[PDB]
This record gives sequence, C-alpha cells and structure tokens, in this order.
Amino acid sequence: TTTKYIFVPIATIGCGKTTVFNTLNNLFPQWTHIQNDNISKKAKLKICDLTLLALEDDDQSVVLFDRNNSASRERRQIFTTIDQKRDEHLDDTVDLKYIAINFIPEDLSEEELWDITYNRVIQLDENLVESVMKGFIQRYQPINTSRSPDDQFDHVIHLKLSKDENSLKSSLENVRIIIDDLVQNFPDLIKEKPADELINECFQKALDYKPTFVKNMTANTIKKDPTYYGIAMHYSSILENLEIVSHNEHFQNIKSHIQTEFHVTLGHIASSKQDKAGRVKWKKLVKTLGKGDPNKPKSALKFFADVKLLQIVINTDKLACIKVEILKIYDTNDVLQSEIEPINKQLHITIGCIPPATAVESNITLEELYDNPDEQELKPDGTYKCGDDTLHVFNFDNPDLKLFSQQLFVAYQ
Ligand SMILES: Nc1nc2c(ncn2[C@@H]2O[C@H](COP(=O)(O)OP(=O)(O)O)[C@@H](O)[C@H]2O)c(=O)[nH]1
Ligand SMILES: [Mg+2]
Repeated sequence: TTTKYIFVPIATIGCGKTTVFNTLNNLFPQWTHIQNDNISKKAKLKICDLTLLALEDDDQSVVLFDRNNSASRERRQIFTTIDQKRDEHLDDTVDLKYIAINFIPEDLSEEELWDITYNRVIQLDENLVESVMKGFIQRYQPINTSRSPDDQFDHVIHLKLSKDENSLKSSLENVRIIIDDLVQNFPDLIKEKPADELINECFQKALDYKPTFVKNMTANTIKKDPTYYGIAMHYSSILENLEIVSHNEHFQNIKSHIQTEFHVTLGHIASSKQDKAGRVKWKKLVKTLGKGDPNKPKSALKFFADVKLLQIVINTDKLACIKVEILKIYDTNDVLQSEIEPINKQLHITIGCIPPATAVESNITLEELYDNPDEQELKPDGTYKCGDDTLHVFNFDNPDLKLFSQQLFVAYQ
C-alpha cells in the first residue's frame, strides 16, 4: 500500500538546504517543499502541521522539510510531534519514512564549516548574520544513528560540503547523490533517473532564485517610538505657586513626595491605544514633533509653549496636580504651530504622589472631577466626592499665572 516520505535536513545555515530542495522540486513538482523560514513565528499551523497537511491527499508522497534541525532535540521534536498528530491526517496503514539528509560531513572542521557557509551567505546586512549563524553552529549536534532520536530515521543520505570555486558545485553533486540514492533504494519515488542536462538546468534555476534567510537574520529594526511628549515647566515657578496649599492639612501628606521636575504631558504612547482619536493625535505629535535623539531619556525639542495655571486639585492621600491650559505653542522663530493637539483632555502638572498612587492617576483625578461634558467650567474651591476619592480644589487668586516660553521635550523611557 501507500508510502509517504519526509526528507529531513541536519544542517546549519547556508549549507545549501533550500538550493538542493529547490532543485529537486524543479525536477519533481509533485513533491512539496515547506520552508520554515517562510512560516511566521506566530503561525497557528507550524511546519509539522503543514507537513501532515501536505501528505493527506494520495498524490502527495513527499515533503521536503526545509529546516536546519541543528540540535538533536529538534529531530526528536519532529518524531514526537508527527507521531501525535499523524492519525488525524493519515490512514493507520501508511508509512511515513523519514529520510535524514546530512549536510555536514562528520569530519568537517568547525572552522571550515564556518568559512564555507558564512562566505556563501555573503556575496545590506553585515554582522547580524554572524551571531545568528554562530547560534546554529553553537547548538549543532551531528547525526548519531546509534541512539535516539536519530536512530528513528529510516535512511540517511550523506552530502558533501566544500569550497567549490574550481569544481562542480557541492549542491549539484548533492542533488546527484540524492537522486542516485532514491533510484537505488526507493524506485517508487524515482522510476528512472532524469537526464543530466535537465538536472543541471533545474539546478541552475535553483542556484539563481532569490535566497531566503531565517527571520532573525532578516530581522528588521524597531524604529522606536518615544514614550511621551511634554512641556518642561520652570521648576521655581511651579514651586512658588504651591503656597496656596502649603498650609492646607490635606497637602501635608504630599509635601515629602513633591517631584524634582515638573512637566505638562502633551501625549503618552499608551493613549495611542484607547481611541482612534488617541492613535491619530499620537501620530500627529510624532510627525510634527519629531523623534528626538533616542539614546537619552529626555531630549529638548525646538518648540515652546505659554501655559496658564488654573487650579490645584488634591486627591486625598493619593496625589496633587495643577490643572492648566496651553495658551499657545510656537517654534524657535515664534510662528504658531496650530497642528499640535494634546491628547489628554484635562491638561495637568502632577505635583507629587503618595507612592501607592502614580502620576498617571492625575488624569483620572481631573476626569472624574470634570466628568460632565456640558459642565467643564472651573469648579469653585471646596471638597468634591468623586467615585471613592475625596478631592479638594484650590483656585488661584491671580487670573494671570502665565508661564512663557516653556520648552517642549521628548521622552524615551
Ligand atoms: N559556492 C556554492 N554556493 C552555493 C551552493 N549551493 C547554494 N549556494 C549558495 O549559498 C547560499 C545559501 O544557500 P541556501 O540553499 O539558501 O542555504 P540554506 O540556508 O541551507 O537554505 C545561496 O546564495 C546559494 O546560491 C554550492 O553548491 N556552492
Ligand atoms: Mg534556506
């Protein structure tokens, strides 16, 4: 009855796995070539799943299982995974021969292995390729058919690997080795050997196809986005305007947690994730105010703001903050920048927090105080119960607490 085949490389990167498998598939289009490099790291159906799917139909007899399997545990994973899922995909009467294709001769030096493969991969990335490649060689364990797991292979084909600038290419010799092996040992797979002209042509095609790299080597950069955009507030100017609450009994808790810098937050990356509104406003902030130098926790930007201090709100035993308004934002030549829209409704300067609570809670404090969209006027002095918080409101006597030319900054935390 029916026999199916899984061809399993034992290899490191650049040994010619994909070239050899692409040559064979060019000659035998009914075979299925599954490339682990082209499977998402987060794919629900991984190579063992796709291998079994590609063996279900009768006409599908061969999978070229294109993965390094450098470590002995990775060969064990093939057997145990396919053992467990096989009965969902194949009749009980089927084998399932596993043919190991050994790409690294047992007497190849580690330094010649590196010299052959590293230089093949070169010839738009420089040394990301060295650490990913050395990782596969680090954990490479040669085939050992005298013990598990490699003693579970039904057959082993031993390939050549060498510098070949003056000889037949080693992957073409290897295609010939595989074909001759199959013709002698599995005539049902290859009835008659294809013509050498055809084998050579198919190999040339495969030798010139766009290469495929493991995804950690084609791993793109994270064009990192900053954590938040702020207005740096002149320290002594904020401190001097705390005198309105300095003697208040509900502020004495807060005094020992007063911050050593004050800022108005314009936008935090976390808010790009609540609304479409929060996303769009975050993007426009990154567009207008650029990504400053990213190897510094704070970078000043060439924009400045005028800010008016409106009232102090104490969230009892939690924090104190100043509700503010931004009068204007402008650049170094004082032209107004109308396109800078803050994300937070309820703009504020956090003063200090009692350390169960954190500065992010200044927003919830002012939002719960000003929760009615049709009543946003400054509330008069006094105590306000909001949810489970007791708030105290202190309006400034001076209607003209304007702070000018406060410089914007970007923050990466
Ligand atoms: N010199 C030489 N280069 C080869 C040979 N076979 C493949 N290559 C090249 O080596 C690079 C890596 O081959 P590839 O098949 O992708 O290796 P893989 O990482 O094991 O899949 C590619 O540029 C191939 O064109 C060969 O026999 N000799
Ligand atoms: Mg490959």
